[PDB]
Amino acid sequence: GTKWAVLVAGSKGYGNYRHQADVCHAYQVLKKGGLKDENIVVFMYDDIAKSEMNPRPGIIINSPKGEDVYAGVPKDYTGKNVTVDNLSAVLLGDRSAVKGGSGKVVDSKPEDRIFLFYSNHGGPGVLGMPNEPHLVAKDLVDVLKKKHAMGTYKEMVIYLEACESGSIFEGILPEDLNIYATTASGAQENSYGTYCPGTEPSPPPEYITCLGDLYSVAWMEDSETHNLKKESLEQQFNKVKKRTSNGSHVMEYGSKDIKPEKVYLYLGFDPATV
Repeated sequence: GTKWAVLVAGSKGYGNYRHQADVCHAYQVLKKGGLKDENIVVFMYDDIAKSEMNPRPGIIINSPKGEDVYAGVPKDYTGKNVTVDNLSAVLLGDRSAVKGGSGKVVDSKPEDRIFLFYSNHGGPGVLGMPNEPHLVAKDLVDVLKKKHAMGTYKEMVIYLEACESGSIFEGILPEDLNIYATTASGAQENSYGTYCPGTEPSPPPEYITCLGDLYSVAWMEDSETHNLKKESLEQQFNKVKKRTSNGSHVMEYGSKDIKPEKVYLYLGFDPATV
């Protein structure tokens, strides 16, 4: 089977640098794991690398002495094309329903695995998008229920960075869709930036905004430094939960039978981590 990923930054503006830095970094992790560009669909408003406010033009970093994570990232859905309608079409593998953007979609097969990562603002039962309208959790779950009805994936893992992010799935994500999801925070709780001015470890002084989000960099920095053939989703969740409590409470939803699976089945494996 093929590994697919959909990476979504739900916000825009330089003050939200971190959500797009998280998504660019996630792309780098998946590329090191051997996922192909044709199978990684990126949604990012794309106003950060060339931002009038960026002190390192053309570069995005997601930790204080990190490498540039912007170089190489596909521009599938950027600017006004970062929409709920396009995200739905993409997840459902329906290029005819896409309006604007590259036309890349998750035209996946029953044997394929899918990883979804979202980073931005959240509210009760709702996720931000940088264009109107926002993404209502019930509508996202309805897209996932439809994808399941279509039969076009084997298992799916969703990592979700937002305030009140548990509220995206609590009470509404069924446990029998072969979808396991974790979230940065509880249903009525805030989630946090990391690498922020004024709290060590802090970013370089040219940055007046956080470089990343704690739950997001927790899984990414863990993934790029461990052999993912040997680490399970359960071990990753435990490590991410521990790092994020610092904090907020990382929650899990859906098919908990997926937890003992090795992470490389979703994120790939980097030979350098042996």
